Amino acid sequence: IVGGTASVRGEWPWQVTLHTTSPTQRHLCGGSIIGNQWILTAAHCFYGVESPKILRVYSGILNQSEIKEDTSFFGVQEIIIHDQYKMAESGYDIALLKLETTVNYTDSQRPISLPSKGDRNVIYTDCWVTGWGYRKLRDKIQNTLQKAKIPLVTNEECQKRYRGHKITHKMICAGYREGGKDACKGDSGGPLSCKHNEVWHLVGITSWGEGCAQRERPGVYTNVVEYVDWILEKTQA
Ligand SMILES: COC(=O)Nc1ccc(-c2ccnc([C@H](Cc3ccccc3)NC(=O)/C=C/c3cc(Cl)ccc3-n3cnnn3)c2)cc1
Ligand SMILES: *[C@@H]1O[C@H](CO)[C@@H](O)[C@H](O)[C@H]1NC(C)=O
Repeated sequence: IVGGTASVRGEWPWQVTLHTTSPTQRHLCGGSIIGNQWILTAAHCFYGVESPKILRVYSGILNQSEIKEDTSFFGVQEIIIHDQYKMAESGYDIALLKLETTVNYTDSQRPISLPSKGDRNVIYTDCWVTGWGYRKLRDKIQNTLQKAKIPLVTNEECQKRYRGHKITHKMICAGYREGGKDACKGDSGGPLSCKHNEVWHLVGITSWGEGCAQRERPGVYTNVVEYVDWILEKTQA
């Protein structure tokens, strides 16, 4: 997260850090708890992933330094990638992880609601991107989960910034026209969370952008509301 600030324990209880154990253990991507055994994340995260056996989902984590040998985690039973996915910039950048066990909800780990299909005409004005990603293009993963408040940008304005890419209605953009705050490397897969009527909704999944927090180059997120039926279909299978 560029221009982010530290989060506190229990602030983003749906946020997870997804690690790969091959060849060595490291943070791969963010994700969000959406159900008892389900994490919603980005399909692009699994490009170099051999099988679900090499993945570990860590919930209730504020600091990466808290992740050691005896740290509790959730194994992954299945990786479900949208069957139309090809590349982040062409959309369908969405995946589910079916966990090996159910998740007992606590203050440190609980699901975020999906956006309401009735809330299509909803104007979200309290949106936040979170993650352990870089603070600039050439950086390193951050120890403490970071957050940044970012405004949504219309699809029409976003399309003007990205003449070489198709910005579809299945994408949502966010960022400051004057730059400065945005997701960056290591944040993808995590949530763009909007608080509406005192309830948090998972509005976007961090997907891609041209550079990090550059002027007139908003971040591009998967528009979760456009995938509600796909998510319900796959989570009941
Ligand atoms: C010790 O462990 C480690 O060091 N771990 C560690 C270090 C680096 C990375 C990493 C590097 C590069 N890209 C990403 C992924 C893309 C990715 C590709 C393959 C697998 C996973 C993820 N893209 C983002 O995260 C976000 C991109 C992005 C998103 C928005 Cl919304 C706006 C602007 C963006 N950027 C444009 N250029 N950079 N970011 C992740 C992952 C893990
Ligand atoms: C969840 O809580 C129940 C009751 O305390 C316990 O029996 C079970 O082992 C817990 N399961 C997980 C996955 O933590």
